[PDB]
Amino acid sequence: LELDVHPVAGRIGAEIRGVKLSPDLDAATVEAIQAALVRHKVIFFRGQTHLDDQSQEGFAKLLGEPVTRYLLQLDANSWHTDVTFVEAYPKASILRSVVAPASGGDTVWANTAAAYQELPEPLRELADKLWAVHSNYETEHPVVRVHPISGERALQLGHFVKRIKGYSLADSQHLFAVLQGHVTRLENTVRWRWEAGDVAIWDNRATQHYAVDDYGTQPRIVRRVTLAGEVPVGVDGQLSRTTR
Amino acid sequence: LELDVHPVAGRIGAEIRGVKLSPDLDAATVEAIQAALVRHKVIFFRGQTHLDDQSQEGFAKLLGEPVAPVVDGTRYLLQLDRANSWHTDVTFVEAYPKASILRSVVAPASGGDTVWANTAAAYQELPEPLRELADKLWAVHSNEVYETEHPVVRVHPISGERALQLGHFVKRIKGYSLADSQHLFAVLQGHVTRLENTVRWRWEAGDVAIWDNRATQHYAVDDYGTQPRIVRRVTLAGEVPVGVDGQLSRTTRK
Amino acid sequence: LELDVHPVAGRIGAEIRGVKLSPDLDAATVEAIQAALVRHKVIFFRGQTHLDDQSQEGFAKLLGEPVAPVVDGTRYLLQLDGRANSWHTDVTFVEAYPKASILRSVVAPASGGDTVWANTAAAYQELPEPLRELADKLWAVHSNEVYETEHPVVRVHPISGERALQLGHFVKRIKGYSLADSQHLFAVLQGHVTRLENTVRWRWEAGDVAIWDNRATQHYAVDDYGTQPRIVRRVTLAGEVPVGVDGQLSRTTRK
Amino acid sequence: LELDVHPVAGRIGAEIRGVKLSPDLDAATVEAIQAALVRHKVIFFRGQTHLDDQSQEGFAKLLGEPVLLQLRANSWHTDVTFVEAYPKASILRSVVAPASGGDTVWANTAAAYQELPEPLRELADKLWAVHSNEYETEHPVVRVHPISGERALQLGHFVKRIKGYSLADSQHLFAVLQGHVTRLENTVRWRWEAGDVAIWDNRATQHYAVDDYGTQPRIVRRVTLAGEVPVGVDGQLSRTTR
Ligand code: NA
Ligand code: NA
Ligand code: NA
Ligand code: NA
Repeated sequence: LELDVHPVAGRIGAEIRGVKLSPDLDAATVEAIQAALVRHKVIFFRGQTHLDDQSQEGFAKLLGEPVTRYLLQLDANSWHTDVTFVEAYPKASILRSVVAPASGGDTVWANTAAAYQELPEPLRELADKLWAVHSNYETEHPVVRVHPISGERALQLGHFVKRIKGYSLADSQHLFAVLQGHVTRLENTVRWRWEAGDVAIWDNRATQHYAVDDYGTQPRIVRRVTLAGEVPVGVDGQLSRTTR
Repeated sequence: LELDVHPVAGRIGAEIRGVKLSPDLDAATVEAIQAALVRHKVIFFRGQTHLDDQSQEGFAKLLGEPVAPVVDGTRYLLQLDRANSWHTDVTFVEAYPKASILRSVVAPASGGDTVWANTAAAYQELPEPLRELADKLWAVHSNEVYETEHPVVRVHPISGERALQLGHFVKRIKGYSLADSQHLFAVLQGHVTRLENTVRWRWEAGDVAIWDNRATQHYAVDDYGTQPRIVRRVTLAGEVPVGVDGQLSRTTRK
Repeated sequence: LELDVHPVAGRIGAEIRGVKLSPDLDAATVEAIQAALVRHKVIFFRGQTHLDDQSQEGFAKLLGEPVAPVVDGTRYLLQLDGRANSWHTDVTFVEAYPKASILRSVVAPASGGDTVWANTAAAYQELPEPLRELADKLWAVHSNEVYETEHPVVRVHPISGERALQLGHFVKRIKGYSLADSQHLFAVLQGHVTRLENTVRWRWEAGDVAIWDNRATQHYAVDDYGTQPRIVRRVTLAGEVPVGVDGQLSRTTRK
Repeated sequence: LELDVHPVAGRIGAEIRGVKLSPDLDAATVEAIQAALVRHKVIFFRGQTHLDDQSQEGFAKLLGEPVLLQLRANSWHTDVTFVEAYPKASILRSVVAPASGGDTVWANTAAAYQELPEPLRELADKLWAVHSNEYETEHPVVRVHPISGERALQLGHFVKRIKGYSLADSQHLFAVLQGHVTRLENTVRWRWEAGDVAIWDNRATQHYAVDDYGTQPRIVRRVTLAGEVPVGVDGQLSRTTR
């Protein structure tokens, strides 16, 4: 099954046409969606005007286990991967625009697998060995996560990082600056301008995101379902662990 | 005259609909375009598939004085076919361009975007003590050899808006150690490229962008691999920048 | 009264010879020591092998009001025997932090164990004027993380009138700036503090005593001596609430 | 031979007592000085007022091949690293020493390497840098010392960039590794008196001359010894490019 997929930026993001999202999509469409999600890191569905607080939650149930019973209304201008201060942080979120500012209000995603891949080999090798402490609850995650479906390596960083374990503060700051700077390099990002009825789904294991706070008092309302994820595994196979 | 203007991001950029760019636009249209340009910093016209090399050039002349190896059949049109580094155009000279008019001839199916940053918005968000510091700084800009000393803050000659004048031609902040120069640049340039002060455009063949080079920087995203990307540009002559205290930029070398 | 004063580095630090520190030092000598302290920021007295715990505490009371688990047989003497290898001004997470310490070497490593002081008045004075003007307007939050205090980045010294940067490792953030801006501005200003020309390094021998003006210095204890014993004993003197260039006072915001 | 050696800082520097430097020192003494030089990275001889330019150079010829120059250098560097075979050592004598100020600081770039966490040493072992006098040379960031085998960071102010990285990454990586070099624990500061002589191993140090003495006269006289092309951890050699 080939969906009608239209890449949005060169290294991340794709719009999927011809699909009305619903709790009654079959296992095949769910699978082609999950595959697009893995390949493109964030996928977009426009015109899901037909969709409702309950029909979104039951679409979401098809992709994983939510963490209406689960649909959260939001009514975040810092680069982050969702909830990384816990061990088994979410694998994905499904986000629907309900009220969209007429100007401003965009979201940007970064591809943390592309960010890893473009590092020179010596720097990849260092990242492979690093651990970082994330806090809001404190958890140690490897800086490089091996993705449990695709096998792709991805940088696990973002604003919940308090320090790189084993380094002085100065060194921690520099090493984080280098690696996070590859994540947010423009080439690794896609920016989406929302219209009501849009739906984005992103793979939280291989992205970061940032909500642009340029819309002043214009109302902006989105509704999110977050899917439960796995404990990350590093390149050497060690698992993330909570510490505080 | 009110053009059909649609802001693209919150702090920068606007698409103008209902206008067919040409050398024959009337005074009211040209004035409203110039006003939108100063207000929005970068403006976009989609669907200009009628606009050819000569017409793009004749249109550009309604906005200013084009400056110049050019596209055949023109005197000023430059072909670009990468600039993935934040900059303000040609700031290593004293009277750098005021504007460019850029048309998409061939646009990659995925990737190829351009981002602009509003350097007036970036100035305005600085805490007051940092604004006051920025108002006193001068920076050396270079192509390395031309070098020019510009004020860090330029007072726009039409709007009076203050704008940071930085980007990748900056060699150093004058009068500071190297370490200090790097830190102060990082702070001020960092405000320029903050996402909130930026607009990203995804090109389609026939799109035209026009930007105010006095109050922007821009960056061409190099994410499109070998997909052809061909754009053609006319650059318009600008003025010698004036700082907050009235002092003028000056070339200091070759 | 003119002491026998020998500058150690060009911009900070001076050894004072011919003086035996004690609780009975006369007022003219004490006054001259106070002046030398303000001028030189850290002063050094070698060969004070007669000084014992009680006589150090007694001497210390001549220069100020000691502040207080102390060494036995004293009220205020603190033993440090490890490590403070990070640039700081003492206790700046409180509002009225110490004005001075009097530190005596009891056991000094045969190699290593130095202390370095930086002149934060010299650091301020070397900033280009626009940067001095910015520094004059900044405030920083200092924290022991739990106490936090807002201090101006520039302190006007209450004796000399000299302006001095008030920074170091207790600084959590520069108030009113993003994290990234706070980091860069701290790095610039702290970097002038630790520039080598603004520093003096002392290698300790048992019976050495150093006195420093904590209002116009930072210091760093070099941790290069491994397991060699290092024991020093310190009396800290109470200080005043700092005053900024515009007259505003520091303020504690959490206690 | 056991010289009377007195370590100055914890991780670098030693004063050597009871030796009058001259062209006539015996082989046992010269060998012991060379050993102390390699161990301590910089060594100091005080009271060498009997020396003059000729005698300083005769003594220096016992340690290597000269390439006396009379001498502001307040920037951390290793000497002339913009050339491929930069000096192995210098011998520097104080002729006039300011009464206050005028110190020199050395850093031990072998200690700086050793203290890096293992993953960061492994990265450093793989990096190359371009050094320039703006003459440009590519040197490994880690040099394997040809006598002791100790690994040492080869950085300092002649570095223009770390090869293969963006400007931003090069800046940050340099800041990290150079920051370990100049960490106070890896340094020794010397206050000069006329007649003092310092000898340092330019393969495993950097130095900085403190500019705090105003217009006080400061006169030093230096003899520099020729050195070898550096070898990196993988055996590759430095190479001049421009
Ligand atoms: Na989020
Ligand atoms: Na450009
Ligand atoms: Na202290
Ligand atoms: Na030199």
